[PDB]
Amino acid sequence: QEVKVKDYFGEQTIKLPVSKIIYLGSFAEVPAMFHTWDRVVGISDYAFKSDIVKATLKDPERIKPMSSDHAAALNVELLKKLSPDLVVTFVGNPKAVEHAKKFGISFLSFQEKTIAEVMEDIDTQAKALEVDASKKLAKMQETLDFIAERLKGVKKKKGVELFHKANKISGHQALDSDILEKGGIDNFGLKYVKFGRADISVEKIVKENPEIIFIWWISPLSPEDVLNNPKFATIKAIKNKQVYKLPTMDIGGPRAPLISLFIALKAHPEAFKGVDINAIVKDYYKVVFDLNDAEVEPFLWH
Repeated sequence: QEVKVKDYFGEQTIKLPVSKIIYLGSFAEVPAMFHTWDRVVGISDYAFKSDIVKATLKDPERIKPMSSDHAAALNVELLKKLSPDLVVTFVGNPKAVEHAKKFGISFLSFQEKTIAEVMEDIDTQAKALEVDASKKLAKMQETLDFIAERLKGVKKKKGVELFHKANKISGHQALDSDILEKGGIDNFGLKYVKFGRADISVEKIVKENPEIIFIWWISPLSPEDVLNNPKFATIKAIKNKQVYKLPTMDIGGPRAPLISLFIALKAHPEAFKGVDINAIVKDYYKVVFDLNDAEVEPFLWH
């Protein structure tokens, strides 16, 4: 049997069943939501840092850690050696992926820029995996709807997220920026960066003077590194200690709505005054990941 789906390169026909998959660059947590770890033969090595990967992947010993680079990521030789039926990749280097696609291995190629697009792409992967995602996608949307409801009529806070270094930020056409926006942040990166993530001058960061600063979960930076940077001494976020490292959750996947919830809770705690955050978090993990009561506990916040 086959399925025909659309991706970054247009129409793809995927042969079924898909028994061996490699995930490169994104969607690390998808096998956890679908209980398809048995079918995974390789994953970007950053994925092993994800706490839901750590908790749900029972036999990591047989899975090959792949390069996490953008891209040229441990190329055609390794891919053939693993003999996958399908490679799911984030497109960081279009030419590299287009080359790899020449060797008979099927690719599903995505370049998600919004949480909406992440859900569309999870839906596409579910077609390839022959699993039903409607119930799990519904919980993701319900969570997004809850956040938006609590932030209605709340003024956005001026902020930014830092990535590989303290002056690298996100702008338009960047999933990180959509996540920030859903969390009630007025991301000043939008003013300087028309696509993806990029460097801007420290002087401009100081001038924009953010009230809150978030740090990418893969960043080498800790909050202390930012708080104690002498060049940021005048910034409001530093003076008020509003510098937060985002949790160990892959942005391009089923936990994107929780990252926005985390941001909203940090930036706008007064908007969640009476709310039982952990009951929502608990049900999220139970529906999306099918974790039992004992397994969910380490995932609750605080």
